[PDB]
Amino acid sequence: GTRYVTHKQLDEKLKNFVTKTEFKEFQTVVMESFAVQNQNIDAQGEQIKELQVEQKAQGKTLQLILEALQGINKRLDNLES
Amino acid sequence: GTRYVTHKQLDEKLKNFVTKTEFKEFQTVVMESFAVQNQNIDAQGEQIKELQVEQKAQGKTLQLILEALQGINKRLDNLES
Amino acid sequence: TRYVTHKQLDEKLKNFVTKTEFKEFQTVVMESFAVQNQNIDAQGEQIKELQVEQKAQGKTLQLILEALQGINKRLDNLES
Repeated sequence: GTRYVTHKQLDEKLKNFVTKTEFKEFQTVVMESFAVQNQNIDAQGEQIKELQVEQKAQGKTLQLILEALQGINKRLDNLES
Repeated sequence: GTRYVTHKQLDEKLKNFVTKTEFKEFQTVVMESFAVQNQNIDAQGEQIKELQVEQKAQGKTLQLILEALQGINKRLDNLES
Repeated sequence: TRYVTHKQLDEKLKNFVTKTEFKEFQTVVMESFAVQNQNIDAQGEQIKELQVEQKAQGKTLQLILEALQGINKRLDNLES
């Protein structure tokens, strides 16, 4: 086994290398991990979009209120001294 | 013996394979990175929840204002006959 | 035999992951984390935007509440 590699020497060498079995096993764990986190990230993006629309709606309502207050103040001043 | 692998050819061939050490290091950094992301994603989830509560709270305030404005307008209608 | 043939070696290494396969996956994982960071940063910005808008509107709402107080007083004067 001095010039060429023997089966015992190869097996011994291969003890320190990664098998396809181990590699693929880990790949599935990683892919499923990204899947669950990304699903959470997407769900939160959805909640944000929902908040954004309501925030604009509220800003619209507020603007209306500010106008109404101006009208109320004009009517009050109209009856004032 | 020309059909056999020499020690040098084995070493060269193994240059293109992964050691358990390299793989374990990668696994750890990856799983550990997912942990960090979990912290980040959950933190934003909590920030979103707080935005939701505040938006709902302010929405209620807006409705109270809307109710107030109508009562005012009626008191003004009565004053203006 | 007891010596490894070129073919036997090839056959055996087929059950081990190649450096190229591994490197490809590693790059894919790291770039995927990069994308998550991209989206997390973007959503963080949207969150900050909403936080800023809410604080602002919160201020205005309180002012409005006060304004209604002064309006009710003016009305009471005109009626009560």
